[PDB]
Amino acid sequence: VETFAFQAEIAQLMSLIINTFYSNKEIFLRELISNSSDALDKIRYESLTDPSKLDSGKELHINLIPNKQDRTLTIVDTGIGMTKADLINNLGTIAKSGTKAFMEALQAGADISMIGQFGVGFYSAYLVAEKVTVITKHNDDEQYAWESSAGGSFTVRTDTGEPMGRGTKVILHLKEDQTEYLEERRIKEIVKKHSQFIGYPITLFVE
Ligand SMILES: O=C1OCC/C=C/CC/C=C/C(=N/OCC(=O)N2CCCCC2)Cc2c(Cl)c(O)cc(O)c21
Repeated sequence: VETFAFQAEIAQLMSLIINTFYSNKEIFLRELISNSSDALDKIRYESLTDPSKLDSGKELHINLIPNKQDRTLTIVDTGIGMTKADLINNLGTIAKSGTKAFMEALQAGADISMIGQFGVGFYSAYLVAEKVTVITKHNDDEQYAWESSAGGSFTVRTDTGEPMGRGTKVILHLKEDQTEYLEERRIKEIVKKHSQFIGYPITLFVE
């Protein structure tokens, strides 16, 4: 297991998301579904020029899996996934400009729900989660687990859990007072409100 420090501005964004008083937390689900949709668009796009990219799985979909016993909400997609370099470096690098644009916009009157307009909507997960684990598999690399409870650092390790073929699984370890996002009717409401036109099937698993 390797420990990395977030780029400073990203550590600052996560402190802001964690510490700002902001009741409209439900948007985190829209943002992560949107990220899954964008990851699915990428492998679909690349597959048109190279059909061998779907050898790791043709199905393009999103599953929502709540688990009251683990207090986890898991978003699973079969999109393009992330390499080790993606996890540690690339996405963080890309997110620098968006994080700065976002912080400035919040200075000028925007609110937290607008985060996804800046390409950094993943960090809205920390509105509801004390810890986030991401398992991912990209066609060009092995399976990895990334994890952070914020505080300025994250870790990455090889994952030898059940193999996933290709894609990303985001595991939201929910804060004690956010267990409403484990409820079936709450999840349906929010998907209906915010993610009505996503062009992949979203399956809400029940308990
Ligand atoms: O694999 C994913 O994107 C790969 C293709 C890129 C698509 C554009 C949408 C952005 C998505 C993401 N931005 O990450 C922000 C980030 O630095 N870190 C650290 C590494 C762990 C993931 C979060 C990662 C991602 C997220 Cl977050 C997701 O909820 C679903 C996903 O399928 C993917």
